[PDB]
Amino acid sequence: SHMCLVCSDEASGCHYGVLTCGSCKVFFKRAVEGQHNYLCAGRNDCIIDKIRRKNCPACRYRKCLQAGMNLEARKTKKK
Amino acid sequence: HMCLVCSDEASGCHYGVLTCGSCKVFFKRAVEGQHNYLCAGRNDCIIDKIRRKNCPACRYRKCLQAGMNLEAR
DNA sequence: TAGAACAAAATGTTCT
DNA sequence: AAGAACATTTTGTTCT
Ligand SMILES: [Br-]
Ligand SMILES: [Zn+2]
Ligand SMILES: [Zn+2]
Ligand SMILES: [Zn+2]
Ligand SMILES: [Zn+2]
Repeated sequence: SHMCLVCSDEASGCHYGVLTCGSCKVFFKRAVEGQHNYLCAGRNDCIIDKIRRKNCPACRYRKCLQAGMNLEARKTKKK
Repeated sequence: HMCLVCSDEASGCHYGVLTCGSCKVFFKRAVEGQHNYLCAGRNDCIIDKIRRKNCPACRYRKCLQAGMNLEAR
């Protein structure tokens, strides 16, 4: 267990509840805090991996949610 | 009137094709620079004004296929 | 019409 | 672990 669950690159730790690399960490934070009105140019199942994760922010963010990322994971594991 | 690659607003005829300024500039960069664009779908993404930034592989392919060529005039 | 430059958006890394 | 600040990459506009 040492892979990012969103893009399958090398995980750098748990962030927002999920083992992810640092790039998905800050992507998710930015997506959750701001606008994430993204539009898939395919069929909403683009392949999110180390080279292609730049391609589709819409599917990357759905992959984050699917993997379970959530901003209040910190205060969550406190319960 | 409208870009042949991404359906944005065509600014004129660039490298052989009626394209927009985004696509014009994207095209030169694609062929001159070196990157390896890989499609994350099915090699058939939708390239419109918003989605053109998502898949440079498909955008680039659309460019070539629409006849864009650095050598034209 | 093409380039250059400039500017902005989107992604990723370091935190001596 | 979470997040700021820094840094890069990628895209788009404008002014030659
Ligand atoms: Br920078
Ligand atoms: Zn990742
Ligand atoms: Zn997608
Ligand atoms: Zn275009
Ligand atoms: Zn594509």
